[PDB]
Amino acid sequence: MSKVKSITRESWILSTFPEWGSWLNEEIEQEQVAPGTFAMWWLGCTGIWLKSEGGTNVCVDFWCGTGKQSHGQPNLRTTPFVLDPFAIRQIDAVLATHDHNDHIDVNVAAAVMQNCADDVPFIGPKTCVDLWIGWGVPKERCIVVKPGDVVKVKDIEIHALDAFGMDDRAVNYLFKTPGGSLYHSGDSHYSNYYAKHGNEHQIDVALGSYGENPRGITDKMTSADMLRMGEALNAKVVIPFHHDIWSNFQADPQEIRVLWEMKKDRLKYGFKPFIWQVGGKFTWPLDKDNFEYHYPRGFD
Amino acid sequence: MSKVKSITRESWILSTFPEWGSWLNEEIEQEQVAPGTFAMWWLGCTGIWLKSEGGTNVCVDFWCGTGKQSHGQPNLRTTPFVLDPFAIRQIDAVLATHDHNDHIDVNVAAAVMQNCADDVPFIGPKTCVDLWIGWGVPKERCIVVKPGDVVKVKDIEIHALDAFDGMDDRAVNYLFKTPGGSLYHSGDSHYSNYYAKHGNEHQIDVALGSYGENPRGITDKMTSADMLRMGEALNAKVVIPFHHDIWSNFQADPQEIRVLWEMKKDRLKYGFKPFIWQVGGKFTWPLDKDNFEYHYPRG
Amino acid sequence: MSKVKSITRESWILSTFPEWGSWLNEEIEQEQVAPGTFAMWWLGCTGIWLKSEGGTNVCVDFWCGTGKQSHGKLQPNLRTTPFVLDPFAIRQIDAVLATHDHNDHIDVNVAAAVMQNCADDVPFIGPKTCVDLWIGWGVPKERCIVVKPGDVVKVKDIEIHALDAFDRMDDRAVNYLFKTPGGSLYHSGDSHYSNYYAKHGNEHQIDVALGSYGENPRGITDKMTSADMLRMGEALNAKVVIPFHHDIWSNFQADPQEIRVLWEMKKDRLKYGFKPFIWQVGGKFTWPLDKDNFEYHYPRGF
Amino acid sequence: MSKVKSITRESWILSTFPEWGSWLNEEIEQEQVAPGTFAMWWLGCTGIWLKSEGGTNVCVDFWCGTGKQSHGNKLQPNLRTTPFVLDPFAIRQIDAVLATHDHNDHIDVNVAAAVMQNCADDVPFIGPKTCVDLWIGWGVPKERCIVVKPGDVVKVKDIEIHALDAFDRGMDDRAVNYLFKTPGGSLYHSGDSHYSNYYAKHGNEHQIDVALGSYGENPRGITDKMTSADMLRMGEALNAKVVIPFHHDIWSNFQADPQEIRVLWEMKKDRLKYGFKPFIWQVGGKFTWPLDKDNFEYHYPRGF
Amino acid sequence: MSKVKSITRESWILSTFPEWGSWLNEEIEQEQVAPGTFAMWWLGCTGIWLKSEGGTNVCVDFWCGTGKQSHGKLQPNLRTTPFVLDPFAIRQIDAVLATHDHNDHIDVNVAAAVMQNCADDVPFIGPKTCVDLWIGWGVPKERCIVVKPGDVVKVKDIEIHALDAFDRMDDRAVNYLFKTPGGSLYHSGDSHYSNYYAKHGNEHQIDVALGSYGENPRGITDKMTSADMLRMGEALNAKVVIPFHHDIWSNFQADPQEIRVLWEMKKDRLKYGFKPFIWQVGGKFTWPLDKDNFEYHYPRGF
Amino acid sequence: MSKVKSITRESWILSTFPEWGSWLNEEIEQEQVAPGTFAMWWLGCTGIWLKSEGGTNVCVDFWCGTGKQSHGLQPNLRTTPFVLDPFAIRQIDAVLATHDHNDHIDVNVAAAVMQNCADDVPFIGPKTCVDLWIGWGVPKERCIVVKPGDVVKVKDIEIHALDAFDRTGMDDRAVNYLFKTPGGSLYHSGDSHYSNYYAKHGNEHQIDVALGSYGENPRGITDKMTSADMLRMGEALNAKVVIPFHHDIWSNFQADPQEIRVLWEMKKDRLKYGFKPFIWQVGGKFTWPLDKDNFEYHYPRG
Repeated sequence: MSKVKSITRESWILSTFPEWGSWLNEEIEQEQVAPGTFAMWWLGCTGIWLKSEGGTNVCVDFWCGTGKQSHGQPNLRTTPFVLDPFAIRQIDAVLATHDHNDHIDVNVAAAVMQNCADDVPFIGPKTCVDLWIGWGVPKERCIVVKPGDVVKVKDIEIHALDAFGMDDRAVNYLFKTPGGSLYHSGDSHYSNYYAKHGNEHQIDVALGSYGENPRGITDKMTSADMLRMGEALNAKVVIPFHHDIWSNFQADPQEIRVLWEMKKDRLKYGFKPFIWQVGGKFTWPLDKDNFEYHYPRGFD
Repeated sequence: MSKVKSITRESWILSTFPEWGSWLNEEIEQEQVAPGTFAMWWLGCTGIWLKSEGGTNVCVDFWCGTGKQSHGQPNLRTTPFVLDPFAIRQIDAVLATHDHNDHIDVNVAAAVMQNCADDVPFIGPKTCVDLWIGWGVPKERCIVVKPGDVVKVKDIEIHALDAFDGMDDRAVNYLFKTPGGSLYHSGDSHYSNYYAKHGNEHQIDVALGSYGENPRGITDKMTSADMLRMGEALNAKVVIPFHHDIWSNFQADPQEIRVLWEMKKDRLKYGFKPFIWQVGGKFTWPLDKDNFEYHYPRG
Repeated sequence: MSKVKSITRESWILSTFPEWGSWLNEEIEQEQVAPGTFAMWWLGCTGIWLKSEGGTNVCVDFWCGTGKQSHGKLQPNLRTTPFVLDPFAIRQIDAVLATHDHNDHIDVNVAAAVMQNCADDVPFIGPKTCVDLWIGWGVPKERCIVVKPGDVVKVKDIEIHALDAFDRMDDRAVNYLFKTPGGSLYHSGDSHYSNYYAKHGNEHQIDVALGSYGENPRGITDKMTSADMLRMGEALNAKVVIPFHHDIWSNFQADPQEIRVLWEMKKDRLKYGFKPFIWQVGGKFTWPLDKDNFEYHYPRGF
Repeated sequence: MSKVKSITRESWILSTFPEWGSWLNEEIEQEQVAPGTFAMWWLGCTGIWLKSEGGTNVCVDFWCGTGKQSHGNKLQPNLRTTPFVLDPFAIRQIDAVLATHDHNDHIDVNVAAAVMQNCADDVPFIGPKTCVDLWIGWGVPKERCIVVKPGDVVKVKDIEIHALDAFDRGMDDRAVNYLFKTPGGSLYHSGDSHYSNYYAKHGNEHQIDVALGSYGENPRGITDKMTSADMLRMGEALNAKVVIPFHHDIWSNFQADPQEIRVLWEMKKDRLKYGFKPFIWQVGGKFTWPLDKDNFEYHYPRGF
Repeated sequence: MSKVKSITRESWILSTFPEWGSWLNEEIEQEQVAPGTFAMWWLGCTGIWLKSEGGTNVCVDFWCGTGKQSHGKLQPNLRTTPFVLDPFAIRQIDAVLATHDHNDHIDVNVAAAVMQNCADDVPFIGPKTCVDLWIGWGVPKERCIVVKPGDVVKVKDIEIHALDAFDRMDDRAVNYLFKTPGGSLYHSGDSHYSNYYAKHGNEHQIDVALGSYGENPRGITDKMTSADMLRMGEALNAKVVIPFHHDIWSNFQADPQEIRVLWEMKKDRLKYGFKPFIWQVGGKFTWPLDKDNFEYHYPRGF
Repeated sequence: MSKVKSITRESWILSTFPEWGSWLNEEIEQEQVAPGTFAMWWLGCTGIWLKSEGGTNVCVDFWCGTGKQSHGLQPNLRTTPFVLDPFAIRQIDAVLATHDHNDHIDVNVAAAVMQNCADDVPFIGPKTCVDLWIGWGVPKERCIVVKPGDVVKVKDIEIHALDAFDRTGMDDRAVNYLFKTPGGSLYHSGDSHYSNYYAKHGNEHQIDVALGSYGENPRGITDKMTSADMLRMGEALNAKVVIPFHHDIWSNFQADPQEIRVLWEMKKDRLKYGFKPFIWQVGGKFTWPLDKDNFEYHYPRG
């Protein structure tokens, strides 16, 4: 019968996707996080897997949908899939910052629900818990959080903070590990309340939604805002994310670096920028002065 | 059933992939290429779809595989799938530069065989048709080409030139001469002085070169400096890197090409400009020749 | 009598200030704006003098106050720009405008000077909050025109379009668009960035656009970033984008080159249809003559 | 009676100027200069206030005039583009007044008047012959004046002031350069000297920490200020650790971009093994040696 | 005997030097200068060869000496440029010019070569002191033309203007302005910066300007800085500013890219009407064909 | 008799050339190389003089010819003067050549050493180079043939012969040299193209300073390494300093070494480069490890 006639569309898709298979699922599993450090992976968009030195695995904003698949905004997904949600086994908590599509996913929920411990909590704002319950997540499996709330997941202390009434909609997270803290801001705009968090907490690595806003739209932070956030949070490292995912929001992360160079001495910036790549790993504090990530080029 | 129980790995995949669905298939179909111009789309890696003013569609090196999927060379595919091969309907020729896995695809051949006219030729070197016939493509739909051969597909005249990856059976370079202009496809060739031969013998408007960051001890992709040397030798007006998008381990900054060009262009009287493309994006010769950098539509 | 004994603090101040004397007052008065063009002067902060081809003289946000003069609210805001125009030397004027009631935009001494030295013909134009200041200061209500987004005021050659302001509403602040036969000028006052710049860019033709720029202190959002300046120019579909307000406050001192560098990186990819322009206080701009200049420099002589 | 009807031109001027009021006067007075350091303030043009660790206050080239105020009709279009950061009439604590040369921009009758009325009986006026002559004429008693030639040393409380050679394009009676040696470091004030090879002489003979040079964009057909490349050559010649441009702030027609110095420095520093860094100051701003020597660019206090 | 045993130091030298041989000699002779243009060659240091459309050949500041050849003019000055032109291969010439008497500009071996090889009529034009040296070396006084600032010497279709120099006078140093039908060339010899460049720019139409460039050692001023190179271009109202002299001495090694970088920062703000141009020794320049190239490269062949 | 008639072409040449005379010859023998260091000089092209802490003198690929001297066949003209006089060489311990190409071997240098130096100084190179040396008259007994793998000890300098790299067996024609001294090592690649086997040399040996043949390739020619290649070689060799040479000698191959620096500034952090580039000048000195961080060389200024 030959191959050019026995092959169907379904047979191609289901043997090719996701792009990375379970390579990163395995890498995360095999990672031994040294004392005094923490490890994290960029999962696309605002998705971050976080692993403390105690071995605690935390997943925040992991999204596995796509953009426009037909003509029937031109938002097309420009990043591949680095992590297979259905290959996830070890997990200690699933988190969401807000209920916007790019941040919360049914497939991630379904995957965890089928394959993981009947004990893994789904942590998010009221509207996210609402959205989870509707997909079939039991209410007892959910932890509703609002600004001020502190959730202890093993050695990872999760602080829910203000995002920019709205206490139902969105939160920012500060992940306190024994090796360092991670600030995750979701799809938030720039707010002066970043400075409040910088005054009340020690923040090491800060993540913020970067992207090129189309004419007449403001949904992402600019290159200048990225630096203002780093200054306000008193961070040591500022990493842009979210700029990877959408065709129409395609942005140059180098803008952040160039402005940083111009402003760092005059404004006494106490942080460095760092340009990540999707699927890539970051280790605090080992990678803090690196500036630019590159994938493993080969073992050799 | 709740969605956390009904959804499986397989249904999620069939719902999400390819990422772009048929969006680009539809855009390529709707594209009215104006006289004196040609349109093309970057399909990932060295994959190029070309459409001339006469509506002639051509697909070169369209690869739909992936890199490593498990730990059981750490090459991971870093490019999403912008085109659905099984959505292809209008096509006049399928082309391959060489037999290397990243340039010839069974699923693409299967898709064209199932959905397109029994008139569409499969053009490539001897090693390529051997794979095609082996997969079940009729020997009658394949055309074997070697350096020097010229094939006519509607208004697009395809010139098979020397490749720089015995040899002649394995790999060729293509020069697609349309009425609107010409395109040079170098596949995965290394740098060669014989680019000067092509630039001397042929009018070359746009040129594509395999670009990437070579790992320590490996030479497989052209450097930023070689990209500009290729442009000079081919006497092109636009130089566009490709291939740098696909493999994680070869991740390269195409801005190096621009920076070197800014330093060298006046001194060396460069007749071309560099262009930084994005996968899934369109390029129109000659309208986009001075754009320097591609941005996706913003809406 | 010796000079070290005859000189008093008041005698020094009265012969030195304002720094430029009536130099700019003279230059503006004698400037003959060519047909098909308009002339413009930066008066510090967001203060702008505009002169049409028909000789219409319009003044916006002219501020003549200063910052802190002693240690004893909180903020160490010190005026870092000299006084380029003498308000009490203003003679030929057609309209006096203000974007909002904020300190740096509405001035008692400028109003007083106009009342004492200019024609009773000259209208004071601004939002409800601004006229409430003017009336309470001594400007008669018949001289004032209250404006809102949508309102159009014709002053001889110049047509003034009051548009939506994005200060943080309609009683508090307005943006201005000045239509002259030579071209248009967008004055955004002290507005933060908003998407409605695109609205104004769609409905109106905008040639030159001014935006409040500055280096925001930690935990403050009061001025626009260098990136926002480029977004404003894109949304307004302007041909020239010019920062201002970054001159006036010590603690808001910014680098206008930041805008140029970001522009160079973006211009091709984003297809920017405008150029940035770095201006200097007391300086002149002539649309469209100076649109491709990039940077202003004061007259050098010789 | 309404404000509009009562306010005059004089009442506005007298309640607005000088722009900074007495803010900087108070800051200087309150400033506690740490041992091993010296504090310093840019007063505009080439005006420098210097305060040593022992509390000694020194005022150099302080100028409180302005440029053109009207047209009239030949002359250059010089408009003062710097505000007034310091009120001369609010000066109380001072140990010495100095001038580099007799030029209009470097010596001020109103500053002299203010000091004579408000300050101590024994505060000296240090300068070359011609500045002393000018001072004496204004009514400054001559017993309060100290004439200095290149070579002379004047010990004012805590600060050893060395009078050195100044440069044009005779001279000893017209202009001098100052090297201020404090227990916390040394300051080289070159006034409005054009570049000269004898900067190497002062660099060889003296330890110089901070160097100030008159920078500016010279108009076509004029050479009055030093270029950007000149500024770096001065730093190398003086063997300084910090090089700060001044004088570029004051005149509209001499508007210069200080970043020009930084860029050239980045191009030349390693090849020529420069032992200094440039520093871009702002008028009214404080500098502290050696704490700020690596800062590159000044910014005014921002607050919260 | 074998090659290893027979070869002498002196024979090798004669076989090897000058480096370029007669390559540039042949190139200059064969050069068909198009109407409305002029050709130019950099001979090293301040040495220039000019050729008008009529075929008139003029040679300025050609010097064939070298620096220190041993340890034992008391500092390490090594010649860092090869010899691109052989003076003892020169045939056609219509004038020999020198700007001043200092060792690096006037040369005995060149003067001798023109007398021995080149035809009669050929004048030696220079200031008073250079004439004393030519006569002192054995050039007939009938062949020497003494020039002061203000003198005009016509050499076929080339009109030579002797202007003021700015070394360290009138008898000692002159600057030249060469007027050809194709264009003009300003040659400033070894002059430092002066305000009188503006005088020449007002009175004459200057196309190409050459100035002595170099990195001044500590405590020495002998060459112009990159910034002064730009001030000269502005003063002369040139269209093209080309640095020379920076090639010759090891201790003066300079980066002409400084001129370009400073130009990119000032061009717009200061409205420069010229372009910088980085040449290479032995290189050719064609006004106005090359005025926008920015940088020179030697021919590459193939 | 006049000085103008006495002078001949020969008198000029034999008094002016070589340009540097014996300046560098004296400096080399004067040099006191410190313990834990090595010093080296750039003799033009790929010519390197290396001097150990023990006073061992090594001379690699010293060339003293020139390019084209007449038109009547690429236009390759020598753009570098002569810094070292071969006939002033006295103290020498070994003479080395990497391959038999014209630009890397010289009869006059061989002749000079034969005549003026000790009778036990070996001539080291691949067999194609000794065939040339014997053919010129050097006794076969004083010649050491090398292949990749061979190690030759010359005092405290351990000389490793490694694989050289041609594009399109070869061990007869070309080798690469790794010079191991007690104070550090030096990798000299000769005129090799880029190769993957630089990584083999990097893993097996400890390499401090690396030298690569740089230059601008003409259209349709691949003879020199690109700027990007220079960086790749540094990474492969695991070097700490990467220095380009060869780019100096030919007019047609004129290149800008700053490209290597700029590309390095873009790549260094992303790729974790353990080396940094160094721009040398011909005749200059390099001291490892003292000058490893200098980035750019400048000639002594005095």
